[PDB]
Amino acid sequence: HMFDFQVSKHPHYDEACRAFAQRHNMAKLAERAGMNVQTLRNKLNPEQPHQFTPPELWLLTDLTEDSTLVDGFLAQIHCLPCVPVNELAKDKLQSYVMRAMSELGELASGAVSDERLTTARKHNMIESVNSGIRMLSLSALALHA
Amino acid sequence: SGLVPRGSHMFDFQVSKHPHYDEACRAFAQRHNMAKLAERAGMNVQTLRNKLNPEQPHQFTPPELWLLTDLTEDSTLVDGFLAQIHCLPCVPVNELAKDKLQSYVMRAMSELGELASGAVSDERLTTARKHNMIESVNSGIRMLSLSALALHAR
Amino acid sequence: MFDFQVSKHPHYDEACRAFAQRHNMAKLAERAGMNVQTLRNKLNPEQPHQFTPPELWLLTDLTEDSTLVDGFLAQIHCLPCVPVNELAKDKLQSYVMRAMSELGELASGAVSDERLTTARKHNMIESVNSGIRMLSLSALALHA
Amino acid sequence: GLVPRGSHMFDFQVSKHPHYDEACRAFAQRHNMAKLAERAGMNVQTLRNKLNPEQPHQFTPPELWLLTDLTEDSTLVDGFLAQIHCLPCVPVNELAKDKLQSYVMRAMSELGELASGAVSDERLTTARKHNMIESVNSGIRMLSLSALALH
Repeated sequence: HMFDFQVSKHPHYDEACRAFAQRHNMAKLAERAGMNVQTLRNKLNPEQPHQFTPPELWLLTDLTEDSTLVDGFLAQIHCLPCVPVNELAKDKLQSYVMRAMSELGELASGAVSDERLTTARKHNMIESVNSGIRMLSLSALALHA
Repeated sequence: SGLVPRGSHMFDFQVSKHPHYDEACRAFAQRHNMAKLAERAGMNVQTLRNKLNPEQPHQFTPPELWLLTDLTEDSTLVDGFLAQIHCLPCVPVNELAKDKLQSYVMRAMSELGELASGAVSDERLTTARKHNMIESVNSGIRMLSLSALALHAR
Repeated sequence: MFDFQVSKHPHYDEACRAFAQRHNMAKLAERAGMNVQTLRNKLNPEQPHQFTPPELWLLTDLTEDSTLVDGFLAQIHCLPCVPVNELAKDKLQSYVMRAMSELGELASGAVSDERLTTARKHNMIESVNSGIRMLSLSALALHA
Repeated sequence: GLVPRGSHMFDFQVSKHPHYDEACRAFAQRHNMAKLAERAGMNVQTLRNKLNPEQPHQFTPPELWLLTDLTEDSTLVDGFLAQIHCLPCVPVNELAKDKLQSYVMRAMSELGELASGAVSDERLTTARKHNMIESVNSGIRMLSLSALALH
């Protein structure tokens, strides 16, 4: 229901900015992003007070397909790296909710065992988690119809 | 436009045409008392509201996003940030209970049940109602992701 | 959700008439600690006398006859009652987890009208029965 | 204590737990007894005495149907049935074949509510316990309707 979100004291986002800066050409990237080259360097420089805006983070992650800035952003608050999702919702919201209940029922079914949890059963339960996550994401996209 | 085939799933982290982060900002401003939050965040309250308003140029820095999430225990802004680039909501693991798979599964049912509640409701969808079902979706994704990590002990 | 409505068919009146004819009024009245004429008037729809809930429970338990309760339920468009006598030996969360599995299999069916069939109905009914049992046991576990 | 357990053989045994009395207390606390008494056409103090276990007054069958009709709340009927070890009531006057998916999703909501209390670290007060029993009875109601929706 609730979580205790904490801010890590390890420079996850700062170290990610340095790696991103060293991975791509700052000159081309700043032009593609509509930014001045020095401003992009300052926003990636932890020793400079300049910071990215959210749309600047989206654009540079979009233009590069590199989640380094987002992964370090998420690791700064003890969160796992980001997961890309890009599929459309072609069915009604109600159908996605019901299929999510079926996948969750199989996860609960495997969680009460009733048989030895082999490698195949653990993999099938991971697939149910993968499908349940997929049905939940599409449920959210059905709300944007 | 309309004649180039669907070309956005071939690329990762594409900026969505939907204003996910802007909708998340407005829902966040509605839920929390801005005066009390700005006092804890050490910022002016009007500047906080401007950072939550798309029509104003003020925007959050990453340190402020981490701070607001920490202070409110609300991942709405982060989850909207991630939805803006076609990503799943965030999954915190600082409280990961490796031997509590059953707890994560039951908390997933609580979120799925609240999602199901909104789906069968005959009420006109309100932005608050839409975002509460979004939150239930993101909460369910969180419990399911944590369930997978907790599966290692079972 | 539900729009409970009182039926205009006297389902409870006919249940009382069938109950009074089935059992011996003299023995049943003294077994329930009630006057025979009072019991007859409580079963006679033409008489204003009515049963209290304690009197309905007692007569149902004494006779093992759900006729009065089923007619009581049919008066508000409810199905006949279902007795359960199983004990709860397991913890609350174990029942809820097993309830998710049955509801998931029930939710596995439906969704798409296309599969349909009758074999799927039987397994969906089976999941419904197991789910009801898990929910009923959960209520008994709540009385710790 | 040496006679074997035989309560599972006899149906409709009257429970020693005050199921119906607890339901009367929860019903009286949820609705205002002055407005409902006017809708029911009965005296307010007479209505409160029938919902009060420490008072000899009790409801008649027509009064129980009437209140269930006016309130759309099956609390009194479900407590009535639980007193003789019976499942809660299932209304069928709105049963429809095309309502199957709605029945299943409502059951998910009730099971989700029960799942919340089952993982809660806070102590279960009788008000919190009553909300879970309520969700149990509603869930059983939704599951039964799902079975009847298949005919």
